[PDB]
Amino acid sequence: MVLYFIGLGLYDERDITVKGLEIAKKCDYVFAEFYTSLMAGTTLGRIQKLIGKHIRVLSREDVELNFENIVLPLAKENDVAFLTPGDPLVATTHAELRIRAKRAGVESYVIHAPSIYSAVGITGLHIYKFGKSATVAYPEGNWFPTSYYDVIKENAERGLHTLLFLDIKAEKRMYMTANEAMELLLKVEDMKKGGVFTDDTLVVVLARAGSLNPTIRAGYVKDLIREDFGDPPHILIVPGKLHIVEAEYLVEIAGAPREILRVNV
Amino acid sequence: MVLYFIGLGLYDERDITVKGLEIAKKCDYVFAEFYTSLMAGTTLGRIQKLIGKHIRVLSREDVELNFENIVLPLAKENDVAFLTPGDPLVATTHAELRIRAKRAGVESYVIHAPSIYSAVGITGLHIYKFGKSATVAYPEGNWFPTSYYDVIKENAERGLHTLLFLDIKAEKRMYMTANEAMELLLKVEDMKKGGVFTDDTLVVVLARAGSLNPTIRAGYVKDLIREDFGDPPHILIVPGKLHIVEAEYLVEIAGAPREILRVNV
Ligand SMILES: Nc1ncnc2c1ncn2[C@@H]1O[C@H](CSCC[C@H](N)C(=O)O)[C@@H](O)[C@H]1O
Repeated sequence: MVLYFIGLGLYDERDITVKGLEIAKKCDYVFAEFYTSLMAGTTLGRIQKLIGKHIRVLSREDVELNFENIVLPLAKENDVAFLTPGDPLVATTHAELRIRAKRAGVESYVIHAPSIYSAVGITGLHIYKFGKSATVAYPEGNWFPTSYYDVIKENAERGLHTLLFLDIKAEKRMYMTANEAMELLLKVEDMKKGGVFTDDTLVVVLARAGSLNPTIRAGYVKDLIREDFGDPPHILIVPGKLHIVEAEYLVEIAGAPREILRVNV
Repeated sequence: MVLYFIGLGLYDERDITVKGLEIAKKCDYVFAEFYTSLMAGTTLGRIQKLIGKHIRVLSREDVELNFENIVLPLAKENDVAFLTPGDPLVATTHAELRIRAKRAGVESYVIHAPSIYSAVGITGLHIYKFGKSATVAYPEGNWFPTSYYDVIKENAERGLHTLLFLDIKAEKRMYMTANEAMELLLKVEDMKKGGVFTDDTLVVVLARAGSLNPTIRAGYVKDLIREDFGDPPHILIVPGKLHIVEAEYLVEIAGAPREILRVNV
């Protein structure tokens, strides 16, 4: 007689918290969605094995349109869990699902898990210096999203870093790479011409955070735009003005050009 | 030859990930630091019991001054773990420790865990709308730091939310409460008169994130400044203009007054 929103973490089934695992193991029914993000290091089977329960996977439509018809009814007389990649309430609209739970008379609890939003700390960039975030969405038809460009501009002007979540089309198995994101940004630049994103812009790419050997790379767009960062998921970051210690880390750990060590105070 | 940076998560001994626990159990030596923050819902003893390894606690000086003399030597010929509250490398000073490892010829890997930086998603506020973050420091003597006030001003005027980490005297285990933080901000306002923080400002308090029963409250300073939010730790957020969905969550889940639907959206 309760609904748990449990995050599964960044990369594989072991990124779930012990708390989340112990609770999931005792739930009567377990649901999950895998369209908000990509866990490149595991499979449904491995997750099912770990929690020792059958997992019913829901599609975006099942959730957004029928969460209260598929999940909530069972949570009224059973302990139910709803699993999601990363943290269930980060860069998703799942928070609203707690309201549906309330109105249906179902108490809900949230169990957090490692999120890419904080995992970016592994790039060596100070977390507090990250400003507003944005998502680079695939253009479709005659529609070419550009809001993310303005976010970079606004943050950069304040000396803040910009985290760019990359698009995902789970049902089509399409995961935007940092390369594709850079290509899109260069096109927006040509259009708006704000000097925000060019071949000389310093960027940082983090691929498969959560794995033991994620790809962490820093350098100029002109040099990284055609580099292989390995399998998805990928995230792209456009740093603002760097502290010397941030630059040192990018050079030593992310292989950035040693010239960035010479910051322009 | 290997050093593992392992996050302990948000609140108690079960907030570590399954991955972190299993790796920690297999390490020859386990170190930990509790100066960047504390784990309020557990004890060193309960953490040791779960990991089944003796844990050597390091002070800020041990790490900042002697990390390469205390931890790295053992990591040269053994598998060593370095536990930290939250997500490793969110704390600004942690990143450079990976450079020390490199310099010492020691491999290092990061095992993530939930961080309050991403856990604030439980407030219903969209993660992408959070801007620069800041820490409210206790004033003392003739020193009255106020940079955090400016951070709120710059975020808010851009329509962004501001995450305020509250001061903590780790060694002394003393936590700044959201109440104390509100009183401080009102004092700074009286001095700067920027119209940034007043009795009419809408704030959100998140207490004991990670716990199954965190306190999540939203309302105007005039009404929350003397409210009891429960045991530490406390986090204070000053949201910017709200999306209606954010507001409805604050009302339905955080007990915010209906007034926010018309005044703060
Ligand atoms: N392990 C990982 N490595 C790199 N990027 C990741 C990632 N996990 C998620 N992302 C990024 O974030 C996007 C999903 S947004 C959903 C995020 C999730 N709730 C969380 O807490 O992490 C992906 O398309 C990708 O750009």
